[PDB]
Amino acid sequence: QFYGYLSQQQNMMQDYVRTGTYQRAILQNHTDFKDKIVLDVGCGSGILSFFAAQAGARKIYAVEASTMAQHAEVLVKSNNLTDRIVVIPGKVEEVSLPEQVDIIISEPMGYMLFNERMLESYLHAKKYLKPSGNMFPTIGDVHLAPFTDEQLYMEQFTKANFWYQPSFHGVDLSALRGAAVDEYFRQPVVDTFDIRILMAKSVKYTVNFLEAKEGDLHRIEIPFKFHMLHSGLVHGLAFWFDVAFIGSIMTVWLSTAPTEPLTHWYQVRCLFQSPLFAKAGDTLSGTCLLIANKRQSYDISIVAQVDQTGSKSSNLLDLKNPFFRY
Amino acid sequence: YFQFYGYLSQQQNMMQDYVRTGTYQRAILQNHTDFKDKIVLDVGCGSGILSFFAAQAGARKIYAVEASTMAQHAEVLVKSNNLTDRIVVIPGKVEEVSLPEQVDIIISEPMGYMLFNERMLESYLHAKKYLKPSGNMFPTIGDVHLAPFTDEQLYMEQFTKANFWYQPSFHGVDLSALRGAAVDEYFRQPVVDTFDIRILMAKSVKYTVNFLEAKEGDLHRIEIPFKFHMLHSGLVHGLAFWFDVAFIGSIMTVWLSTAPTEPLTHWYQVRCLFQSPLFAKAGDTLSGTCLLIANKRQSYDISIVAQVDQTGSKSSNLLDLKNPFFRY
Ligand SMILES: CCc1ccncc1CNCCCCSC[C@H]1O[C@@H](n2ccc3c(N)ncnc32)[C@H](O)[C@@H]1O
Ligand SMILES: CCc1ccncc1CNCCCCSC[C@H]1O[C@@H](n2ccc3c(N)ncnc32)[C@H](O)[C@@H]1O
Repeated sequence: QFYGYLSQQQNMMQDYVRTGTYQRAILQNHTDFKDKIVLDVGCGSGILSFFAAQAGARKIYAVEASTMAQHAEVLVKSNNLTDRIVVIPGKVEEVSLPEQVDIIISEPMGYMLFNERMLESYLHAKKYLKPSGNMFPTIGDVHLAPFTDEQLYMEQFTKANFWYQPSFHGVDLSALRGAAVDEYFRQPVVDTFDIRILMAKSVKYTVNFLEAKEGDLHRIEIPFKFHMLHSGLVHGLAFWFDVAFIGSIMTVWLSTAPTEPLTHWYQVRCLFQSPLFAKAGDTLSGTCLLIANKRQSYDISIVAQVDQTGSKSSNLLDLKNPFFRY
Repeated sequence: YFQFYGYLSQQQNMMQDYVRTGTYQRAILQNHTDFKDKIVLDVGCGSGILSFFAAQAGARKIYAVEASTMAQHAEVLVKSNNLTDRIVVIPGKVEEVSLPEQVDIIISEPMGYMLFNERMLESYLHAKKYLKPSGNMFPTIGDVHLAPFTDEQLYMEQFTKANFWYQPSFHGVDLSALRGAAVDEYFRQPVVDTFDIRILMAKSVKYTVNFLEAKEGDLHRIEIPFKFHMLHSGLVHGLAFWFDVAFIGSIMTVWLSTAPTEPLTHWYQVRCLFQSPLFAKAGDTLSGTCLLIANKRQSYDISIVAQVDQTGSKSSNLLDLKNPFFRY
């Protein structure tokens, strides 16, 4: 229902970097839309389907599982486009298209790209794509980089140490302190930061939406080896994402990087249980394993070590309970 | 819900409300004779804090019932506080568990926004199947207060939002057909924040639920009639709601107030705007009905009808306590 509120649709429609970038990607690639058949997966209010119609699309199937499909239908009648935009209420996995499409368009990106698991519906929809058909967005780049943030690490313990007291109104809470720390460290942090907390150049993990299958997103293994630019304590990994619309005329990027004006995706940070001392020139190696979970999110398993010392840390986070710290 | 209250962070958030936790402890300890050597039921005990207060008051036995995974953390604190002989955590819904015996007193903190939100009072009232005749409830009564308010800033903040949907060319697209649906959605949102008491245009009307007498089914449909003698002239933008609970013990009555004349709590106050404000004069009477109907989303469909009796000026709103506006 969350996406079923006009207020929620307004917040994303009003977001210029999101909505304006999609319009630019589509209108500046008019040859990928001029007289084509289009699928808009999770169209919400239908704004992306209108942009395709502005670019000259012959037919646009606009699929929406929420009751927003009803409001999208009103906008298409109201905009005199019932001949070119057909709104199909229901799940993209369960509806019927009358024909194969030239191009699929969607805004399925969650926090850290993968959160909400909508990329699975986007990829599922390629059963409707013509061989040599296009995907907008075409690729997603997930960037991860080690960060130092003593204050963000220490505040976990400030919060958890609420339980480390022998007489909260006469009650010894101290037996729960360990569980409270564990629960706080299992929360990915959604907020932004100064790029100078980054201790190494990002590693990039690329999903090619033309090639990737639905099941590819159930388990995402991101090996990393960071060459440390700075000496300090590594508190965790920072995550962001770019997507590219690779059209016939040009590639348009939507970036959520900390070097770009802040978006409503912010960036995501996952703390280590224990920070790792690295000197500039050291290598920090390990694996980030994203495992799709039953709460339309991911279990995040990180293991990392400073190769030169053998110092090792890990964390297990659930992207379903993020801490909005902004 | 059985997830949300399942987080230690959420338990810490609530325990850290000192007015909430301190008033509960004061109600129980200053009424220790209502607990001493008695059998207690704590409905939805979370971390177990009210069961500990009952144990401090000298309760012989306390059944602490909890549906969420928080039940396991409560059992850890009962062992670490050496009260295994006094507090018995019973995992599950108070509707579906068996207790070995009837209780002298039920305790709970089941109050949501506007008292009724989250519909936990139904489980609190259900629990009375376990209450001995001449058993007590803590809290014993809930007083819902409503008063008409004026707030032009608040009214316009919300029209500033809906008028997004009046645009006939948003990136070339005509949104105006949805203007009506947007206004209704935005004005369905109860506003959760505090305010200065000088925005109130009349003395509050009080609606009293007696938890000793009420039946679970009584909370499916709640009809609150009101008649305000207006003390100021101006635009009524809606009704402000708050609530007190009273712990009516054998030694004293202790009140927990979320009144705007009182220290702020995590309950704040709740305002239900009218789509069109009502002009009234000092001395006019503003009457009508707040009707609360229980929905499948563990909440209420709220209908408010209000009229200035002297003019026939009448206003409506439907409100969706499922989609509050947290303005604070
Ligand atoms: C906070 C991240 C963020 C930050 C900034 N700006 C935006 C965002 C959110 N980006 C989109 C994430 C993806 C969320 S779902 C997008 C749309 O798809 C619909 N749906 C859901 C399932 C489904 C299905 N199987 N078949 C068809 N439709 C389906 C939803 O009802 C919704 O309208
Ligand atoms: C901070 C004050 C505040 C301010 C603003 N708004 C809300 C609040 C919270 N006030 C309590 C509302 C009541 C929330 S539920 C309270 C506890 O009861 C548990 N449960 C739920 C159903 C149930 C059942 N059938 N049988 C036993 N247990 C049950 C929950 O798992 C939870 O631990």
